[PDB]
Amino acid sequence: PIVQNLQGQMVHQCISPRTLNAWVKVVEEKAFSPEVIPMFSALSCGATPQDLNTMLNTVGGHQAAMQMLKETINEEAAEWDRLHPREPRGSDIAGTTSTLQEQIGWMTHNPPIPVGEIYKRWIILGLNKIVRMYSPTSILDIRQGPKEPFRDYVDRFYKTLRAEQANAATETLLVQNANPDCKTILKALGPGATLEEMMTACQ
Amino acid sequence: PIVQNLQGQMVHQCISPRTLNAWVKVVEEKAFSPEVIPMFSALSCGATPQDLNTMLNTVGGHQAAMQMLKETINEEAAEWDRLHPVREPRGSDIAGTTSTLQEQIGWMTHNPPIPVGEIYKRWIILGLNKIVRMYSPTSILDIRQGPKEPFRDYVDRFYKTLRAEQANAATETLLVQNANPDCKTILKALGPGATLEEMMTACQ
Amino acid sequence: PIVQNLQGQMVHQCISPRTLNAWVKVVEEKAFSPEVIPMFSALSCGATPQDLNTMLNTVGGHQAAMQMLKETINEEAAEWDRLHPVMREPRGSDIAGTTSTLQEQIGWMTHNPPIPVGEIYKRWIILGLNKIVRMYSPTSILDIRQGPKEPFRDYVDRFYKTLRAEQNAATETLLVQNANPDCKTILKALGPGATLEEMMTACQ
Amino acid sequence: PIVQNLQGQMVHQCISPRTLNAWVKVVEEKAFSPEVIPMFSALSCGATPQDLNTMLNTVGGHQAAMQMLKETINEEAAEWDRLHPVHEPRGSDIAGTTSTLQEQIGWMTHNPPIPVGEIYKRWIILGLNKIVRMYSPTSILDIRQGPKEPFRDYVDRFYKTLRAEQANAATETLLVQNANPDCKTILKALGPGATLEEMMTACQG
Amino acid sequence: PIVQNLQGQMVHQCISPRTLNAWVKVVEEKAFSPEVIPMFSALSCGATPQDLNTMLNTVGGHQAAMQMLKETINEEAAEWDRLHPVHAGQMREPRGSDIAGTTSTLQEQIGWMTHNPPIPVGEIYKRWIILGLNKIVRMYSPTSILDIRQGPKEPFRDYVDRFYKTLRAEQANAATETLLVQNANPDCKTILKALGPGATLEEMMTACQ
Amino acid sequence: PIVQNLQGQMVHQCISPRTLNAWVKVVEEKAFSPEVIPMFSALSCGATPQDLNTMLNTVGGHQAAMQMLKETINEEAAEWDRLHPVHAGPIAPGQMREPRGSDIAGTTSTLQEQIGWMTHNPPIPVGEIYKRWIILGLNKIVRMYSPTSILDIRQGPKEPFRDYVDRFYKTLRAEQANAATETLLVQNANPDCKTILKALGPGATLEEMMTACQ
Ligand SMILES: NC(=O)c1cc(-c2cccnc2[C@H](Cc2cc(F)cc(F)c2)NC(=O)Cn2nc(C(F)(F)F)c3c2C(F)(F)[C@@H]2C[C@H]32)ccc1F
Ligand SMILES: NC(=O)c1cc(-c2cccnc2[C@H](Cc2cc(F)cc(F)c2)NC(=O)Cn2nc(C(F)(F)F)c3c2C(F)(F)[C@@H]2C[C@H]32)ccc1F
Ligand SMILES: NC(=O)c1cc(-c2cccnc2[C@H](Cc2cc(F)cc(F)c2)NC(=O)Cn2nc(C(F)(F)F)c3c2C(F)(F)[C@@H]2C[C@H]32)ccc1F
Ligand SMILES: NC(=O)c1cc(-c2cccnc2[C@H](Cc2cc(F)cc(F)c2)NC(=O)Cn2nc(C(F)(F)F)c3c2C(F)(F)[C@@H]2C[C@H]32)ccc1F
Ligand SMILES: NC(=O)c1cc(-c2cccnc2[C@H](Cc2cc(F)cc(F)c2)NC(=O)Cn2nc(C(F)(F)F)c3c2C(F)(F)[C@@H]2C[C@H]32)ccc1F
Ligand SMILES: NC(=O)c1cc(-c2cccnc2[C@H](Cc2cc(F)cc(F)c2)NC(=O)Cn2nc(C(F)(F)F)c3c2C(F)(F)[C@@H]2C[C@H]32)ccc1F
Repeated sequence: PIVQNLQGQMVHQCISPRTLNAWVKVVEEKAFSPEVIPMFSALSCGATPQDLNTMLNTVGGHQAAMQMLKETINEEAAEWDRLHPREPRGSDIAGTTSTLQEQIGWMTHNPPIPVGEIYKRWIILGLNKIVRMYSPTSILDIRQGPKEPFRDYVDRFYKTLRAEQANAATETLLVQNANPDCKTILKALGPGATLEEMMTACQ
Repeated sequence: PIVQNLQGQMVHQCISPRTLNAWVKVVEEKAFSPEVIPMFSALSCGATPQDLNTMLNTVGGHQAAMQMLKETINEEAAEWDRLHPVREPRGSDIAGTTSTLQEQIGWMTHNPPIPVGEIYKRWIILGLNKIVRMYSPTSILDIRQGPKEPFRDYVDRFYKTLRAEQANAATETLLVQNANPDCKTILKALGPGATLEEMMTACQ
Repeated sequence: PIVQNLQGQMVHQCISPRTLNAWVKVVEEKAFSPEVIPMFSALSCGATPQDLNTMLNTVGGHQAAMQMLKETINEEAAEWDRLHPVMREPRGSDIAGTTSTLQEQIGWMTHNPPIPVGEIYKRWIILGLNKIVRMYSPTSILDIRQGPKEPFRDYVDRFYKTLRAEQNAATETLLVQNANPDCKTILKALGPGATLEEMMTACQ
Repeated sequence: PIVQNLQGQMVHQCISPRTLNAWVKVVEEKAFSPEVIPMFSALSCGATPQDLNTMLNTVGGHQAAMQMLKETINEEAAEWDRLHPVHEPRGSDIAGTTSTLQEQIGWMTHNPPIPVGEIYKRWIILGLNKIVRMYSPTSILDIRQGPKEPFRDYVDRFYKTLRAEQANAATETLLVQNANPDCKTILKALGPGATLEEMMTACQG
Repeated sequence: PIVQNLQGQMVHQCISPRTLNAWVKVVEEKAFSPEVIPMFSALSCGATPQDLNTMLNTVGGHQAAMQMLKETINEEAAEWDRLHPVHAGQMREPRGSDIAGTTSTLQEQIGWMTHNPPIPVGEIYKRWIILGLNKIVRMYSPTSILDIRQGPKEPFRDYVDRFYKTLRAEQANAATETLLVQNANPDCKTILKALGPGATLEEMMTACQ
Repeated sequence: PIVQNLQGQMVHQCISPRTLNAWVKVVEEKAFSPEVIPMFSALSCGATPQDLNTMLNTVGGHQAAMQMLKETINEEAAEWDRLHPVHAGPIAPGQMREPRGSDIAGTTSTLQEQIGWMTHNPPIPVGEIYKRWIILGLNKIVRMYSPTSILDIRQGPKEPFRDYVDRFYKTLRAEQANAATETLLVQNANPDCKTILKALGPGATLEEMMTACQ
């Protein structure tokens, strides 16, 4: 990673072992749950492309999703080569034809060229694709059970939505696919009600 | 976040991995108990508005409450935009939706300082309080002492429940009104205007 | 807290997650055993009043003891308003943290002459916590007596443990008085005025 | 390791206990999976040859793999002596058998820097690549999708095995071949020059 | 504790939350096992007497041993008040109650330690605490070095493990060597005598295996 | 131990709690496997003779092994006295005194004396010299705790060649604490894998021998 010294000078700090193990464990547990994308963005704060490639390589398993991310990176890197015809190229930003010297030289410059933050965008885009492919249920099938507390139903509704679109139609659909015991109370509250009101009434 | 450099300067650091994992595991265990409101504000020390979003996004599950927090933030930002007509920040800039980290750091380091990180944290704590209310099913009214329960355990449930609902003398009269008659009479034995130390020591 | 800057100064730092989690685990384990008091002191080293309120809000359960601590604080604070009448001078609610900003709290702690509103607030909290240690220990030193075969070490351990919550030569008289008659005679064979080492070595 | 002081001056520091324990627990758990190479390279950032030997020694078990690594180290060291004769370090110096920590630090901090830490790590990673191919239970040519295996679960085993062999366009040509006849037909139907995204979307059933 | 500033000045710091829980968990486990002394001296590295009191007050249970430690402190402090009588631009002569932290402030404790003629009121107090802790290790010792005999099947290594384990809690010598050979089970004891004198523990554990 | 200050100065630091607990857990679990030796040297990186004794003392159990290390230290110490006799006469001004074996072992030396020796220029690394003696004794302890010998490591009926070479070099790792190890490795292979190794030929890499039997 690249952090600033006590002398206010951007230097290349080594990737911390706590961040390495944290990222591997996140994938081992959450396994592409929507919160893995923010956890990757935060654990890769100011990371050179070499560091991003190291974090992705330590991912144990899920190799199918990794090739899909690799293809997404390849597509985005080529698009960078078109919109921007020394200048960094898509291969330099992805860490394939760039040295750590070149990556640091691009990041610690005035004006800077954040080859690490650009690469993190490409990674987050492909990772967002992986969360949609991994979403087991569609929002059209999230329907409140007979004895399911309304909080638990909304817990599944907005998680499924956070993975699919990784909209007032969600408001109509949430009531439309709700238990009748609660659906009557939801119509009682009337249109345009705070989610706090809906869940307070169906308690 | 924006911390204190050795030279007294306000420099921007990365969010700690330990602080990330701590916040995630706190929701996994305490699960919107009242004890999460101080834990969030303590792990969000000097946080930029962007750093606050990152923390709330790493929350695993409970995605119902998180939408409730979104709507709370959207309501508080509209009151900010109303009470500040038309570079001073607006509510979208405070919540980090239409602001960059450069802009957020700018407002936080200016003299005079506009603490957009602390103003956003204020709204978040509001929505988090409304969440703790909801995760408290039993109202303060239904907390009554069973005759086979000590008075210490009854006041425990009374003030733990009120802790969520509050986010007063009538609350103390409800503490006496909802006691088992074995100790309730001993509460009227002490009379009004007494310390909880005496109110618990006597019935013990 | 307010730690010493490595430039020889005094700068405000954020409350460590390790410090918070250590305090939460102490209450979840020892649960107001007397050893909880010195652990709170060490974990609140140079803490601002705001940092102290955060350590108390994170306490899981025991809310009956917490409201008691609030009343103790509201007592010690009204006391400061009395015998201290009148950067602005700190009042009782300023030291407690209910009407003082973190900047004002830092101002008093880093002033010269320094107004230690952090250590003052810590004294008020420690007193009420001592009331909790005494209340959570209904067993008195008078009822502590040695059983038939209970080793002398097992009886002395319970003796000074109960005495530690209640907080002296009267403890030495009560220690021998409440021993079982088999060892009590051996202690008299040692003679009056004996060390605890000798009193336990004899009754081995 | 040779870190950078907060005053900018590169300085030597002791190996972190967490860095050591992490490396041991990596081999205790992943045990020479393909992801063991990048974890070693990350935890050995800026390490000295002495520090590299300490990491490889704390490995409990897998001694056959470790001796195989040792022989790979000697082979690469014999080449370094021929291609780069010391009129200057030699192979044993970079390996850490005839050099001191002061000599290593001197090479790693010099106007003309001889990075014996990264050179030794290069040889170690090569031998560690051999261990991953050896511990690889199956070849990429023996991975075939079952009639009841979802196309995703088969692609997972495919690229997991491929990361072991390859320490490549022919990998995509083999993926379609070793599939169940149902999804295999749909893949040829999607047309060559497709994305794994589309190849999996078309076989969700 | 009194640590070194990055500049190089002796400055005071808070007791580490990690060092605190380290000491409490050592008592909860080893429970005055012989290795409790070294852990205390290490965790109290450069600690003020106030910090030394904090460590000794956070121990869970064992309150009887604590009063015995307090008595051992009072004895060593009174002897300090004897060997160094208080005489009435430097620091005042510390009395034993100051070294223990009963009648001294943190500023005074730091003043003695951070002074050109250093008065280490932390290391002297730590010597008193170590002396009283060694007493507690003897009391918690269940068996004596004279009652440690090799069981008929018990291997020699297992016997020598218990021998020096108990001796480490007692002493806190060639007669211990003879006591080791002589308390062994008879077959091995004859082998030890068959080795003769001038035997390293490596040799007498190698032959009797 | 002795660390390197931000201002570029060899200063003294307190032994780390995490470093201590890690060393205790290593002995509690691995318990004198040959990988405990490098873990000790790394955890005792630049440690004073005082810190070295603090680590060895906190070892719970194995007190018989610890006494064997103690006696091995005394042997190396008297040897240090033989080749480095302490000379009489008052210590030259500005120079450190001459250390003896008990000084290096920490029995008759203060922390400031150890610090002055290590941070001097020329530096006398009493910590590293003591560590050498400690490692030499720990090496004997690994040889004693070695269950079997390298000459008795013999491959089972269907035991794969890899599982046999693991036990082979593991045991040799304790004994050493050579081309004859090649003959000793081939000789003990079960008759199945034994023939395949002989068919390969001499001067064959371990990768070749293992890939062959497979
Ligand atoms: N265009 C490219 O080639 C390319 C190259 C790298 C690059 C460079 C240096 C070092 N590391 C890498 C990447 C980083 C990475 C990326 C990603 F999107 C997902 C990941 F997990 C890891 N990692 C590998 O290349 C390892 N790897 N190897 C294989 C193989 F098929 F060969 F077995 C497979 C991977 C796998 F993980 F990427 C996919 C399972 C399939 C960066 C971006 C690029 F665009
Ligand atoms: N007005 C807005 O939109 C809005 C946008 C952000 C913003 C910007 C950039 C990056 N992150 C965010 C937020 C941060 C956040 C806030 C919060 F209060 C609770 C949280 F947990 C997380 N996070 C998401 O927007 C993700 N998200 N997405 C969905 C959806 F339903 F769409 F799937 C759901 C979330 C969910 F987590 F917030 C709630 C489950 C429902 C800030 C404040 C705003 F006002
Ligand atoms: N006079 C006051 O109010 C008062 C306010 C604070 C203050 C200010 C800012 C932030 N935090 C606080 C306190 C800190 C605290 C103190 C204490 F002694 C024990 C504790 F545990 C926590 N904590 C709360 O205010 C939360 N709180 N809320 C309720 C309620 F009844 F409302 F539900 C209950 C608490 C509860 F925990 F303190 C008691 C269960 C009852 C300081 C001192 C004061 F004098
Ligand atoms: N030219 C050499 O010999 C040589 C020497 C070292 C060297 C120097 C100082 C300190 N450490 C070492 C190595 C480091 C190491 C390397 C490696 F590739 C795998 C590892 F795990 C460890 N470690 C040992 O030598 C210990 N060791 N000992 C034996 C024995 F057979 F003797 F028991 C066995 C080992 C074993 F681990 F290497 C193999 C099981 C067989 C460096 C590179 C060289 F080229
Ligand atoms: N001569 C003294 O007075 C004296 C005073 C302290 C002192 C000062 C400030 C703060 N703390 C202390 C001591 C520190 C301590 C010492 C020790 F050796 C063992 C320990 F564990 C703790 N500890 C207490 O004061 C608490 N304490 N209280 C009682 C009581 F019986 F009164 F309830 C009991 C203790 C108990 F733990 F020490 C013994 C069980 C009995 C230092 C040394 C002195 F010489
Ligand atoms: N020549 C010496 O005496 C001698 C003294 C120390 C010394 C000095 C100060 C502080 N610590 C020590 C040593 C350090 C140590 C060494 C070692 F090799 C193994 C270890 F684990 C620990 N440790 C003890 O003295 C504790 N100790 N005590 C006994 C007893 F027998 F008395 F019970 C036993 C030990 C035991 F652990 F060393 C052996 C079980 C037997 C240094 C080197 C020397 F040469």
